[PDB]
This record gives sequence, C-alpha cells and structure tokens, in this order.
Amino acid sequence: MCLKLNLLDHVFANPFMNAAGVLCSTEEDLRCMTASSSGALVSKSCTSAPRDGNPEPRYMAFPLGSINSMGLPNLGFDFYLKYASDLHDYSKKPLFLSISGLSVEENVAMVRRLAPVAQEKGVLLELNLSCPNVPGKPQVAYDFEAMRTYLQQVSLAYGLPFGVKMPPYFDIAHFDTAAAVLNEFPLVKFVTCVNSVGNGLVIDAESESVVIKPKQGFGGLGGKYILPTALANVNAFYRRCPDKLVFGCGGVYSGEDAFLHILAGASMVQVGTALQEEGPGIFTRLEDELLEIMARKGYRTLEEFRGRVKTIE
Amino acid sequence: MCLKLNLLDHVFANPFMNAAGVLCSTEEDLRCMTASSSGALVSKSCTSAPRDGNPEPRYMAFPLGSINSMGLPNLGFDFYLKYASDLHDYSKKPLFLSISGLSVEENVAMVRRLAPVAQEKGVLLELNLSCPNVPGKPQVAYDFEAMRTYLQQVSLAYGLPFGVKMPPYFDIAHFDTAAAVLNEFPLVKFVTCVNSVGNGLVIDAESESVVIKPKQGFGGLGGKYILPTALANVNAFYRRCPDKLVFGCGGVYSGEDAFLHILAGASMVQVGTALQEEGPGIFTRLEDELLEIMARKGYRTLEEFRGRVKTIE
Ligand SMILES: Cc1cc2nc3c(=O)[nH]c(=O)nc-3n(C[C@H](O)[C@H](O)[C@H](O)COP(=O)(O)O)c2cc1C
Ligand SMILES: Cc1cc2nc3c(=O)[nH]c(=O)nc-3n(C[C@H](O)[C@H](O)[C@H](O)COP(=O)(O)O)c2cc1C
Ligand SMILES: O=C(O)c1[nH]c(=O)[nH]c(=O)c1CCc1ccc(Oc2ccccc2)cc1
Ligand SMILES: O=C(O)c1[nH]c(=O)[nH]c(=O)c1CCc1ccc(Oc2ccccc2)cc1
Repeated sequence: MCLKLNLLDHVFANPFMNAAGVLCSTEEDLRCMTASSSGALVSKSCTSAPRDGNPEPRYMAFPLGSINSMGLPNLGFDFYLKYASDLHDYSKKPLFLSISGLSVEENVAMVRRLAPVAQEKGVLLELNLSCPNVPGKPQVAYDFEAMRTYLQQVSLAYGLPFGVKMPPYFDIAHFDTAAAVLNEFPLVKFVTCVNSVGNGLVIDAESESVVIKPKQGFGGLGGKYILPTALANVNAFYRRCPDKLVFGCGGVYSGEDAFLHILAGASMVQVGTALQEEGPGIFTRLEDELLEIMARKGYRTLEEFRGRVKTIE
Repeated sequence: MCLKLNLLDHVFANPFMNAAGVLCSTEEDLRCMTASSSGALVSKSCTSAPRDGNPEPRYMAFPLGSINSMGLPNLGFDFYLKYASDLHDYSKKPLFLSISGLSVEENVAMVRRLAPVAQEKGVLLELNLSCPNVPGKPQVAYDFEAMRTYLQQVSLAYGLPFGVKMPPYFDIAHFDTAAAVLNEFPLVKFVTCVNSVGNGLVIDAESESVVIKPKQGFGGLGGKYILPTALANVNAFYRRCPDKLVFGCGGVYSGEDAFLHILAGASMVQVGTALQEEGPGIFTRLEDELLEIMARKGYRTLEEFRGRVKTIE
C-alpha cells in the first residue's frame, strides 16, 4: 500500500505538493518544501524582472478559504533558474518551475534558457495561463485566441514536455473549447486545475470594509469555497484530454479532499490555502489521512481509483 | 425599526425574497411564499410549454451549500401568467415573474403577452440570461453580442421597465463588457447578481459517486460556496450601473450575509439554497438579525449603508 507515482519520467513518493504561490517564493521557502514530506514542489510563478507585487494587505484567510491579489511578487527568473540549476536537491524530490510572463515574448525568453536545465536536471515547467494580457482583456486562459498563441510560441521555444496552470471554467462550451486548444499541443503533457476563483470579494461585517487593499478588495479565492468547482475542472479535463495528465488543485484540506480529487482523475494533488494556513506539517497528515481512506476501502494504489468516479445510471 | 422600502414604484415590507427556482413552481408554493414574511416573491423561470425537467436526483444540499441541474422544470408560462393575473394577492407583497425561454423568439412571444398584465396588475419581469444559446456557444450572458440581441428584442417586445438575472463573472474585463451591454438598455432598471456558479461537481467520498444524476454529476453551485462570488458581482455591477438597481443573490444564511450584500450595493436580497433547506420561516429570522445588526451599529435605514463598503484607500 503506497502513495507512489511514476509520471513524466519522474518518480514521486506521494501525489502531494504545494500550489504555485504558497511556500515557494524564496530559497528559504523552497528549501522548507524540499525538507517536507511532499512528493514534489513548484516555485512561485515568476517574471523576467523581480517584482515586489501589490500593497499589503494582499492575502487574507478565513474558516472557509482565502482571498488574494498578490500581483506576482517574485524573485524573478534568474533566481528561480539558478535554484533549479544549482541549489535544489533532486535526490529529495522533483522540482516544478512556474512561469507567468506578462506577454508572449517574456515567457518565450524564459523557456528558451530554461530548456537546457530541464533537459540536464529534470526541472519541469508549469506555464501559468492566468498570466495577464493587455489590460482590459481577460487573462490568457479566458481568451482562447491568445491562449493558442502563447502555447504555439512556448512549444516552438521550449520543445520539451511541459504543463499548464488553468483557471476554472463554468460553462460546458468553455471546457469544450479549452480542452480543444490544449489538445492541439502534444508537448502539453499535464494540466493543473484550478487556479484561484477569479475576483471574489470578501467583506468584513464589523468594519464594513474589504479585507485586502489592492483592486478595491477584489481577488482570487482558494480553500473550501472552491473544491467543487475544482473537481469539475479536474474531471472535465480528465475526460476531454486522454493523452494528458491532470493535476488537481482546489480546496484540499484532508486526505478525503485529496481522495475526491484523485477520483475525478487527478495525478498530483496541490495544496494552496491549507498549506499557507497549517504549514508544511500538513503533508504528513494528508498522506496519513488518504492512506487510512484507501485501507478502509481496500485500495492498494492510486491508479485503482484515479479517474474512477461513478455516475448515476 | 423596520426595513420597508420602495423600488420600481412598489412598496416592500423588507428587502427579502426567494430566489427564482426555490419554493415558487406550484400554485401551492407561491401561496406559501406569499404567506411568508418575505417582502416579495418570484416564480420559477419558465418556458412557453410546460417542462418536466431532468432525472432526479437533480438537487442536493450539504453544509457548505447546494448543487442542482433541474432542467427548468416548470408549469409553463400560461400557468404563471394566470397566477400573475388571476391568483396573486398584490396587497400582500409584489410579484416578480422569471422567464428563461429557449430562444429569443420564445422569450419575445412571452413578454408581448406579459406586458399587458404588467401594465394592469404590476407584475415585474426578471429575465433569465442563463437561458440557452445557439450550438457550440456558452449561455447567453457569457456571449455578449447574443446578450445585446436578447435585450434589443425583449425591450422592443416588452417596452416597460424590467430586470435581468445574471450569472457570475470572474474577470474585471467581463464586468466591464457585461455592464456596458446592460447600460445600452434603459428599460433594464434592476440587475440580479448572481445566478448559481455554473458547473460545479460534488463527489461523495464513501460511494465514490457523483450526487446528482444529469450531466454526469455537474451542476450549479449555491450556498456558502458562492458568497464571495455574489458580493464581488453585486458590487461590480452596482458601481458600473449607477442608473440601475442591484438585487443580490447567493450565500444568504443570515442577517449578516444580508447586511454585507446590502453593503455591496444590493437593494433586494434574494434567498435560495438557505430557503430550500430551512423553509420560509427563515424570513422572520433574517429580518430580526438584520434589524439587530443595524441597531448595534446605529443604522435606521438601508439607504444609510447601501453600497457603502469601505475600501482600503
Ligand atoms: C497567496 C497565493 C498565491 C498564489 N500564487 C500563485 C502563483 O504565483 N502562480 C499560480 O499559478 N497560482 C497561484 N495561486 C493559486 C493557487 O495555486 C491555487 O490554485 C488556488 O489558491 C486554489 O487552491 P487552494 O484552494 O488550495 O488555495 C496562489 C494562491 C494564493 C492563495
Ligand atoms: C433548486 C434550484 C432551482 C433554481 N431555479 C432557478 C430558476 O428557475 N431560475 C433562476 O434564475 N435561478 C434559479 N436558481 C438559482 C437561484 O435563483 C440562485 O441564483 C442560486 O440558488 C444562488 O443563491 P443561493 O446562494 O441562495 O443558492 C435555482 C437554484 C436552485 C438551488
Ligand atoms: O500572484 C498573484 O497575484 C496570483 N494569485 C493567484 O491566485 N493566482 C495567480 O496565478 C497569481 C499570479 C498570476 C497573476 C496575478 C496577478 C497579476 O497582476 C498583474 C501584474 C502585471 C500586469 C497585470 C496584472 C499577475 C499575475
Ligand atoms: O432550473 C435550473 O436547472 C436552473 N438552475 C440554476 O441554478 N440556475 C438557473 O437559472 C436554472 C434554470 C436555467 C436553466 C437551466 C438549465 C437549462 O437546461 C437546458 C434545457 C434545454 C436546452 C439546454 C439546456 C435551461 C435553463
């Protein structure tokens, strides 16, 4: 009875890892995650140039989840490349490197230089398709024209196996169209569903005030709020993308959340808000919790139930 | 002291009402809704001919909220118009009628026949733009030109003041676009935000099964899950539609959920999932709690804090 997986030519102790943005911005952060029991980690989404991000407060958490508008605070690509290149201990667990260029050309340059490190060290690319486009347009994943462009270009530039981090969709025609774009691109080996539920608004009853300063308090939702929307996207894309892996991200607080996520067809399972709240000790708990779910049900491996959610009649 | 207000040339005993779909399909239900302390009611969305809807189970509720895919079960527009014109007691509260016809022409035929009863009897139109779209395309409000035609045609057909039922958006650029479309139409004097969060998927860990029968388990999300989505949309549209009203809907279990909604610009507060679980008694509770929030804070009127959510600079 194990949590083990072999995927994308790499070996993982368990399906669990952090979500891009959580405990992965600094070298201190990255080493923590590497010292945890996570089967993997992913670096904070980066840009060419370092960024301080938006004014604080810019993340707030509650019993039922999190709201954020961080604004891509990151140490910039050169650090994140150097860490993959010379600092990270691959003998511990695989590394994923997230990128979120503010245009097709910024992302292209980054993958070009990332190519030879991926090849020689095994660092894996998660292209974050919630990267901004021209302001006054939806983020790149809600604009299927620009999304096509970005992947045409990154494929040519990178010419290695990579992955995409997607927002949630809420209409069947959107699942249909987005999977169709993805399926044009054989090098997209995995798909991560979902990013934060876009532009929610949390209001404090006593103060009669939004809780985060940027964007008049509007921001991305994570946590218990988004788990059903997260399972839908996982399973939609699991259904419509049979040559590609899906990684689940969305309100995982427990082995059960993880278990459901896997049932929908998740391969790896990322923890965002909960990891931020609870800390890296969360991964031992999750591992134990899922294993006690599989023991009771008779499951020895993940592939025995991955994608095997039942429907009625 | 008391929450009574005036919108659209009507008197209301308080800002509370059911949400289209909940406790409003049968004559029985609408008599029940009428007999309750709600300030108003609205009838199940309807089509020209009656519909049976999709296979049960097609609604389920859990602690954080609900999932459904009813398939627009309804007694049919002839019944609801009869209720509006020969059966509703207008001295008790105002009545709102919801239409969700399967085409612009289905909708046109209904409003032409509704407009005379609106003139004389004062029923109020709430048009459901989560209604179906042409082949390969997402629901109408998620296809803005299609949305413009529906409003162009209904406005021409109806030619009295009316309102619209919106699904949530998740992008600023969509707020921007969607609001603009709505501002093209002066007869749209109120906007109801938001409809259920499209295409979530609840999975049961013990059965390893989805919980509702249609759409392989996928349906709309209501309840605690969507409150931070319903407030952003309430506020997004309140700010972008100064000459209109906004009706809030989504995640009201308490006076506090209500208070925030109002703070976010909301004139009427709709109740759906919580109404469906607790029953119409909820309306006496929701009054009391809101009144109690107002007292502690020293508010005498809804007008005093409506739309007054404080931003951090
Ligand atoms: C503070 C914070 C920072 C995040 N930063 C990133 C990021 O840099 N890149 C990215 O692709 N996703 C980012 N996300 C999205 C998360 O990866 C995740 O998809 C989302 O929070 C939902 O997961 P959760 O429900 O576990 O929080 C961030 C989320 C939070 C809360
Ligand atoms: C069983 C059920 C039936 C519904 N039927 C309709 C409908 O006919 N028309 C409509 O506009 N919305 C319908 N809705 C959506 C609600 O009016 C409301 O937008 C949604 O429940 C969000 O509010 P909540 O958070 O209180 O659930 C329905 C919701 C449920 C749960
Ligand atoms: O870091 C974030 O703010 C963030 N939060 C999330 O929940 N998901 C994400 O993917 C990210 C990073 C993606 C993102 C979010 C806001 C951004 O803000 C802009 C920065 C520059 C130009 C336009 C928008 C840029 C990237
Ligand atoms: O009745 C509902 O299922 C429902 N549930 C919601 O949460 N919000 C709603 O607005 C509605 C009614 C709107 C609706 C839902 C499903 C529909 O299903 C179709 C019927 C025929 C063709 C295509 C879709 C049509 C209208």
